[PDB]
Amino acid sequence: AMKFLVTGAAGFIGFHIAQRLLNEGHNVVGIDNMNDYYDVSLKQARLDRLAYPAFHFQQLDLADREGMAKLFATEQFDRVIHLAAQAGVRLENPYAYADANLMGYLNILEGCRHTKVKHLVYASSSSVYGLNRKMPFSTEDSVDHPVSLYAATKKANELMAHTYSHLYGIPTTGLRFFTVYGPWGRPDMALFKFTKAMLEGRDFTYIDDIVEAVVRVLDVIPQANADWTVESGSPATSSAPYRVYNIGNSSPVELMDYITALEEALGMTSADTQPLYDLVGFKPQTSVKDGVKNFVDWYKDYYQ
Amino acid sequence: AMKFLVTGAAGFIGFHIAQRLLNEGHNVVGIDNMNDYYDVSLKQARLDRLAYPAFHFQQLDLADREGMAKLFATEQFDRVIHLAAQANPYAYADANLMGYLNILEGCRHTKVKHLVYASSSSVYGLNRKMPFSTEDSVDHPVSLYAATKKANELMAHTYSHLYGIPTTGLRFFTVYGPWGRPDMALFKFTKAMLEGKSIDVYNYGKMKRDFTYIDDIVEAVVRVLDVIPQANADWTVESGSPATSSAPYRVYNIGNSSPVELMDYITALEEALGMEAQKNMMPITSADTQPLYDLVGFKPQTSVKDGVKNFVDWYKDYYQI
Ligand SMILES: NC(=O)c1ccc[n+]([C@@H]2O[C@H](COP(=O)([O-])OP(=O)(O)OC[C@H]3O[C@@H](n4cnc5c(N)ncnc54)[C@H](O)[C@@H]3O)[C@@H](O)[C@H]2O)c1
Ligand SMILES: NC(=O)c1ccc[n+]([C@@H]2O[C@H](COP(=O)([O-])OP(=O)(O)OC[C@H]3O[C@@H](n4cnc5c(N)ncnc54)[C@H](O)[C@@H]3O)[C@@H](O)[C@H]2O)c1
Ligand SMILES: [Cl-]
Repeated sequence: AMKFLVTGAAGFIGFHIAQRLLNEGHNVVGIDNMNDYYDVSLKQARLDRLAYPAFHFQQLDLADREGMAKLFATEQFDRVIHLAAQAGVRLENPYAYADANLMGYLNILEGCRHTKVKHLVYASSSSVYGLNRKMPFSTEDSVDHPVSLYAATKKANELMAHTYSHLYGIPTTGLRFFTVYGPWGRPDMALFKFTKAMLEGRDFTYIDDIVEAVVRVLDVIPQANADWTVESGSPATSSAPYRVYNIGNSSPVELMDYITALEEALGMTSADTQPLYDLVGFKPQTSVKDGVKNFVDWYKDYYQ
Repeated sequence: AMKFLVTGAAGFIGFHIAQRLLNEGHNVVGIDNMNDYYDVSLKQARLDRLAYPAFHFQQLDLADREGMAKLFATEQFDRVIHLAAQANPYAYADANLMGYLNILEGCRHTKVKHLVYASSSSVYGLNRKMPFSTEDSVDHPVSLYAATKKANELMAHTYSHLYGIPTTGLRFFTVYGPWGRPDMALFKFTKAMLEGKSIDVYNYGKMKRDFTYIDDIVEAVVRVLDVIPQANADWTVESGSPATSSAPYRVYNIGNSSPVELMDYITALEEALGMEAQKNMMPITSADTQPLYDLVGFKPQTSVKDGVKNFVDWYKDYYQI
């Protein structure tokens, strides 16, 4: 079987990707540092649901140079899906972003270089669009004006990916994420905060739709293009085997619809995502009603 | 008096910037980790020539978070000229990514009034349209060094935007002159010549390298340090460039438009050293500096003829040739 590394495997998206890859018969190695940015017991709960014979978990920090080098050298991964990062756009704790998103990403790249990983798929962010105002945001647009350190680190990942694709031939695909929600979600994002505070005192994609797109992209390996030039190409293409795509749900939905969906279930800025829907022949088809219902059902089940 | 931090102060460019600032009457703190990428005795020799009462040196690594914080906290700098960098992939990350964040944090928390920092022409990457302009996209780097320099520009943009720290990045091409670095420019050729090593020569020696004499770089940088970028509510991405912003953020090319080709430098060195260089012929570019001309009202004045003579005068004396 193929051997995949899923980083951030105890996290929201990593858990779902690892779970899907395991259900498809692959060998999966998961790593996560189980940091306390949010409830570590939630991460542990996710990690407990990945107990499969073909799943191996290693608590490892991305910034651990020797540890990371050893992991790559020993496992000889076929592909890597890199999701571990310090997320959240919203100034306090800059060193966490440098550690995880800059140094940590270079260690991923070094691992891929030394062991000739066949495809590295990694998480970028819509925040790279920064001060841009021309809508819908497109990967053909310049992304030079980030307004958060988090965004700057994600663009730096794309630049580093380009460098490694060009020098070493490692195929890379960066995915610019918008807002993801669903069961086993993040405590620090809106949908969860609301549900919790509500019980006490935008571009949204349901997690299953994200998983489906990422697993298809993992199988589409970028190839070199000797005819590509900067002057007639894009910041998301290259002569190197390098690609960047927006991932999301191009649907007109303001924040109030989801707020209304919560109250219904509890009883009390645009983006061009067409290049990805084409490449993999899939488009998100989960309705806000079903999505929030799945979240609340999970929320109530898990927390009560 | 004003107090400046010069990082990389025992290095080539940093030494010259610190020396000039001291000669203008300013207070300067120089830092360097004295690494052995090239001869540490040369770095110490530069540091010896910065012995002035208004100069203080601290051996400090850019990646030492607590050490960097202590430096900024105790000194309360008015301005910073950041030149220290690796130019081992982990060295680039340490010095050029984490180290740059320590600089930005220091500037943020102590309200430094202007941060000038070294970028590089390598950010132009796969670009082919000449001349290279700061209006051009710089999304396709071909080296980790280049990617880290573009990352510095991105990080500078975010700090200028969020905290109002004025930042000016300078995309250097090639610099040469007295107290230069042994691995580059005229020093590289001179060393090769005196050791009987062959110099690789591309495109019949007609490659137009962008070489600027150190004194011309120093004059420009010291003028730039005094031009503080301002916020601009009229700027938009759609009508702007990767080197401008609504934030007090600017990036400029710094270099020499002279049409002198590589062979002009080699021939001049041969004459100055009184010998002929061994050459290996390899079987079978320009930059726009108008924005810095409109900004500081100064262009490079040193000819190749004089620059080469200046270099050789330094080299012979320092190495007791
Ligand atoms: N969920 C979203 O809406 C969203 C939006 C934009 C971008 N992203 C990106 O997608 C990826 C996954 O996000 P998520 O929502 O699952 O976040 P998450 O925080 O739930 O998952 C990330 C996991 O990475 C791990 N991690 C962080 N730093 C680490 C380090 N230094 N070493 C090892 N492990 C480390 C964390 O412990 C966590 O479990 C991230 O790169 C994030 O930037 C997500
Ligand atoms: N010389 C050129 O032609 C040229 C061209 C393009 C860019 N630059 C840039 O200009 C800057 C100055 O370069 P230079 O040519 O004077 O090089 P240099 O190597 O002579 O000087 C740099 C100094 O930085 C110090 N340093 C490196 N890493 C450090 C760390 N982690 N902590 C503390 N000190 C550290 C070194 O010890 C060195 O003395 C660099 O940022 C470089 O990328 C120079
Ligand atoms: Cl030189």
